[PDB]
Amino acid sequence: DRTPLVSVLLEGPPHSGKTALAAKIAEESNFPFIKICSPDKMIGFSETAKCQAMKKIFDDAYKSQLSCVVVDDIERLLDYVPIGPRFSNLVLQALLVLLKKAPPQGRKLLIIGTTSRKDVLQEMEMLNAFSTTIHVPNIATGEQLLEALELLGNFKDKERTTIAQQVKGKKVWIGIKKLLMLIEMSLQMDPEYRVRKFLALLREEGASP
Amino acid sequence: ENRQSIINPDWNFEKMGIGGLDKEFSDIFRRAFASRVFPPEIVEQMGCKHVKGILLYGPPGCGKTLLARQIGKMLNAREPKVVNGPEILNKYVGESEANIRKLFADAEEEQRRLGANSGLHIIIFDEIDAICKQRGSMAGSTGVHDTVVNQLLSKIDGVEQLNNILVIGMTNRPDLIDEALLRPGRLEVKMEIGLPDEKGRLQILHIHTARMRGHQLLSADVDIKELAVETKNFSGAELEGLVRAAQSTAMNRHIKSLQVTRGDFLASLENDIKPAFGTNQEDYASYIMNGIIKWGDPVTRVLDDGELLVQQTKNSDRTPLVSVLLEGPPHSGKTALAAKIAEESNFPFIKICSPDKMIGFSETAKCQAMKKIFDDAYKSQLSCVVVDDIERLLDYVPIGPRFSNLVLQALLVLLKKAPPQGRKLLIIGTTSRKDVLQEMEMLNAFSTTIHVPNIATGEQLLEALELLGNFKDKERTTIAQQVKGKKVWIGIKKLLMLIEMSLQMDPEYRVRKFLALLREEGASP
Ligand SMILES: Nc1ncnc2c1ncn2[C@@H]1O[C@H](COP(=O)(O)OP(=O)(O)OP(=O)(O)O)[C@@H](O)[C@H]1O
Ligand SMILES: Nc1ncnc2c1ncn2[C@@H]1O[C@H](COP(=O)(O)OP(=O)(O)O)[C@@H](O)[C@H]1O
Repeated sequence: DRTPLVSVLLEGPPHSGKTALAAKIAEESNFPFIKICSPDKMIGFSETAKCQAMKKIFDDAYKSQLSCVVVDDIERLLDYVPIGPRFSNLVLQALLVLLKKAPPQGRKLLIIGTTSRKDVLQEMEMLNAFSTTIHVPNIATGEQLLEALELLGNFKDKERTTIAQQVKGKKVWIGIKKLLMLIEMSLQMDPEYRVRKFLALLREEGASP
Repeated sequence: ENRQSIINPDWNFEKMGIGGLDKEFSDIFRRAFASRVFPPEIVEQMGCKHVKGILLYGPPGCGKTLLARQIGKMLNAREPKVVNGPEILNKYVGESEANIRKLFADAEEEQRRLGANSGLHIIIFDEIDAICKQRGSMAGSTGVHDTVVNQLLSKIDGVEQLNNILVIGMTNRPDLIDEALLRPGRLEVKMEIGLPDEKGRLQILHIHTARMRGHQLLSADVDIKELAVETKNFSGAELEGLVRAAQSTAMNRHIKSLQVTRGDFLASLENDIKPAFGTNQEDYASYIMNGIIKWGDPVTRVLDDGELLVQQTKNSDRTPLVSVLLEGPPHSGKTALAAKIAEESNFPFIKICSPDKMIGFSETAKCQAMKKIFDDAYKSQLSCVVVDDIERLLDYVPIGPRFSNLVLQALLVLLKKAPPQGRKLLIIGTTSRKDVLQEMEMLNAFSTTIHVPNIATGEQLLEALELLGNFKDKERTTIAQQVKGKKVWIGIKKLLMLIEMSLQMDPEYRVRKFLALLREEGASP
């Protein structure tokens, strides 16, 4: 009763699987009003149109005893580009004002945000408007890689042994989505060179933090 | 008197003249008009109103109006009132509403004169999404067409009830229409009319060749299975046009047994009909000119990689969207290799997007054009879209730097949007400045990169000269001895220019000029 409005930020390295987890968290809450505000439905719009669209969704969220609105890929909403820098200010101000406006008496809300560049957000005075943050990590240890491979269930046993032998004595820095992509890319060779090319691709992609 | 005779005395479905839709009609019949044929006693006892309109959306040319007229002619209704969207608007105050208010007059009159025993009236709209758009709310920012929508909403479902009307809307942009115009009270049933598959084309050809078959004017070699398999993404209009062109070409041939034959259909298909959701040879003929000769291994490597990527995007389901980037030094012939990789794919739908057709456009128009190409690409089951120059779209220029930001965001959002369920796509890019693209953090959107190298040895140059075939053996020996040192670094679009600039010199002051030009060009990595 002393906190009708909450917020949270999910951030981490790219290709790490952030939007899926936000969608799952929203799905498994049993609230009666769940909505997603993504930036691929606003291709070609101007600043004012984006403001009006976000405002309309939030306005609709104020007529229900419970709600959950997801706002993903903030940096695309702002139109950030490292050169300059250059972005949109009006959308930023609207977003910074909508994050601490309470609903009418007796109603509740919950906002989840997603991003991949936390420092730039910190510069613009935006980590002060959120209530907490969570961290989504990349795959770190080779045993996790083997577990993910087995759960996906793609490579056979002896191939698993070779991969484990050559990938269990070092470090690994790979995202899950990129892992799916690499597996599918490697599966197109003849049945003899599959493991060799998978190892080559993993070695090439393997980059220091 | 029981009004169970709304159904016309005799009706078959397939005889109507429509072929290719069999679940759309089934669902429409079940959900909409199952209460216009049941005996009036039960309908009256249960006390239920009737559906008051429907919406139809899909591509342009797939037979929407035909279905509306057939629906109307089913229910013994009166003559439909066909209207057009942009033909209602007017410049004076109080004219558009007057036009919109003159369609519901006869229904109201006949409701007055005979209450509850009147006949169905039908109204057919067209491009409905040109008059009705979402209404604004901010004070002082209300739109300019906020009275037409009000005057239509207040009439479809108002304070005085009309129970003898049915409204059908047709549009191609289902996402621009208002939200208060689609609640279960008005225009509640929505249907999609999509491109036909093999069975659809087979039935559409049977229907349109029934007349010729009956009149004994078809030869005994023309078979419809192969003509159905040949046409890939044809709509209905382009099938009827094909049949008509075939008959006309046969008649013209007769002028010099007037029975059409395989050859007539094949010629008409090849040279008369061009689909709008299919491949076109004009682009390949215009971009790949002077052919693709081989002068080394790199060409083979590039083509092999392209083939592998095509196979992956075809035969996988975990990743229904792929991308790739071809980058190399300027003048190295990148667009031709891209258009070649696309032409060997054997995909139903191929299209090229280049800035040659957007001279003088403001950035918003460029966004619209790119978006329209992708929107069309999302309607097929396989596709391949090429983006020609990823630096002339942004308007990059080293001073500043200066460029456009709207187009860049549109492009960065369109490289990660997957197509509707169960469809596939492939994107090929091309650029000469990898580093600048890397600075804007767009070089990690593309899945993979490929390199297009340059001439780097004497024997490669000699083999290119041999393939082009312009000099004699003694001249070849002279050039080989003069440029034996392997310090050659030239493009493959510039070598043709150097050759052609020298050939028009003089009988034997040619090779001297060619060598001088080759030396002056320089060689750096
Ligand atoms: N093996 C080859 N590879 C590429 N192009 C070739 C080859 N053989 C012949 N050509 C011809 O070379 C020309 C290459 O011109 P193209 O416009 O592709 O160059 P580009 O580098 O893309 O252009 P720009 O220099 O403006 O960036 C075409 O006319 C093509 O037919
Ligand atoms: N399912 C179909 N079966 C047979 N012919 C069709 C079909 N769909 C369209 N056509 C042809 O298309 C023409 C009408 O197209 P039209 O209804 O004007 O398309 P749209 O409604 O998209 O404007 C007719 O001449 C008809 O022969």
